[PDB]
Amino acid sequence: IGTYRHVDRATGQVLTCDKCPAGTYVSEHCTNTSLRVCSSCPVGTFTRHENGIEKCHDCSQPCPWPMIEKLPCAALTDRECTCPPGMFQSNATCAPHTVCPVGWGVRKKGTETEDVRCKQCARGTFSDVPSSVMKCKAYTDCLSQNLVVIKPGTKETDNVCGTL
Amino acid sequence: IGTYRHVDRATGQVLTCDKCPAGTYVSEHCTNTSLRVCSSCPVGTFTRHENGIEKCHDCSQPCPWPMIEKLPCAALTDRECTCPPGMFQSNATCAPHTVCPVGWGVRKKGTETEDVRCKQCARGTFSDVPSSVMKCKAYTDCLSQNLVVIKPGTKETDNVCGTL
Repeated sequence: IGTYRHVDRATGQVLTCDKCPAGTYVSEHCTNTSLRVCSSCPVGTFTRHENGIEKCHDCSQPCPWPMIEKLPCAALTDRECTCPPGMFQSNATCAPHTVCPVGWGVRKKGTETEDVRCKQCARGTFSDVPSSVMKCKAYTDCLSQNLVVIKPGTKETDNVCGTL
Repeated sequence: IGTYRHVDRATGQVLTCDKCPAGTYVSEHCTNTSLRVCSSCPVGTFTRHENGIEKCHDCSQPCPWPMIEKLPCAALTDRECTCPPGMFQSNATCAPHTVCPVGWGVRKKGTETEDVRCKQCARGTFSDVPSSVMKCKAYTDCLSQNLVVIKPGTKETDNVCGTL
């Protein structure tokens, strides 16, 4: 664990104290006859690193709705805000991901910062349900089924498999 | 930040959740539509690493007197006990460092785990005060003083400097 220099109030001695670990702050500096004492950051506050400071940092303001916390305000971390799952950040706030319609599928997964990116199902694949998550699905392989295609698929529906 | 797998109670889905940072524990696991929620370790408890666990570890028992804390019980660390400054650990407890008598000096600084190690002052050095900390001190250089030695030093006293 690292150290820091401190000027001792009563004697003017410059001491080398031990740092306090992340999550605590120095509640009493060392002196020439005693170790520094660390205390844990009070609720509302944090320190991210081993430090020599006498108060913990205040955590940021609560997340503005509909945003939620992906990290809490805890001893070691400020809160960290995010658009909840299924939404992404645009400018001010959060907006629901695009829903890829039937006949389209996700090409790029939506994130907390970017929207879903849809593409038309390519030939041989289909998507039969609106979804901001699912990808185009390959047709059932009628060949390796011992069957043949009774009815072709579309970008929206699987091909239908059978015989005669 | 790392992840862990969790079996979702209601659906049996095996999800990949985000870990909770050191100092917190997982107070709600992720599900397919919501992020895991971390809470900070309650007073008395700790976690040292980013983790997926549902309770923090209990801190060890208070330090047995005359031992004191060199780390507190805080969110990120169990308490850690030490013999206070000026004492070192031997077996059961703490014992005061050796005091090097006049005519001796510290050869090796005492620690929380080992005692001071004294040596007789070597020629040209002296120590005039009992101390578990101070080293033998070189005589005042009467030459580079423009003076001469009126009275030789001993292992206990400086040489005395003057003229005629």
